[PDB]
Amino acid sequence: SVKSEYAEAAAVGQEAVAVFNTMKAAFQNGDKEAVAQYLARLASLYTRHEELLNRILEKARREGNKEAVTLMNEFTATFQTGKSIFNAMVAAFKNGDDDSFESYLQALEKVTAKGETLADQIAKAL
Ligand SMILES: O=C(O)c1cc2ccccc2o1
Repeated sequence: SVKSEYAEAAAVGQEAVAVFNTMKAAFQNGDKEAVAQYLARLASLYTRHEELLNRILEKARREGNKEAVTLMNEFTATFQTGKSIFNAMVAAFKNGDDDSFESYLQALEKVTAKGETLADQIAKAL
């Protein structure tokens, strides 16, 4: 069901949370080789999460589930904010700009924490 597809998508999201926090520790410790690998892992996880979210939104639309579509449109918009900040973080790492990397890292944490009540609302709505 779309609800079980959302729980699978939520688990991929939690995997990125786990990898992100390990990456933050590696960045603080200066282990740039680890950071590079974690950033590649995160890019793959976010790409997967995005695709799963789009399929869920499209299914909710085909089902006529207006409330779930509304929430998923809001949630996918916030997802793109996080993705843009993530991409900027990756660029800051490539460029060696640790100040910008720190900035974007905190921003990605706040954007993600803000979107959590909505994430839970969607599970109930589908
Ligand atoms: O739900 C997600 O795909 C997600 C959450 C998150 C938090 C920090 C960095 C990357 C992230 O991806």
